Amino acid sequence: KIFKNCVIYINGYTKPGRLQLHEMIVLHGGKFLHYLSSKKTVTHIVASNLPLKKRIEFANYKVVSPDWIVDSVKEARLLPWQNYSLT
Repeated sequence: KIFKNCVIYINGYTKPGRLQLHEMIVLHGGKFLHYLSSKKTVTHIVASNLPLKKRIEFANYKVVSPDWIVDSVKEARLLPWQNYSLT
């Protein structure tokens, strides 16, 4: 349960796909959102890249590549989000 206390919102197209990532998230203790509510709930946003508008919309969120999830799972430990930050 490496993703305990993580609440993840996936934005845009990703590899692996959102459904596969959602499985990995809930399989390892975390939650995901279908709708980006606010920073009250969301702990991390996952995205492959960010058009300027999204870089503005998601400023001061932790925005990380999907590798963060994949790599943390393979290592069986929560890797530092900063290593995978887009910004």
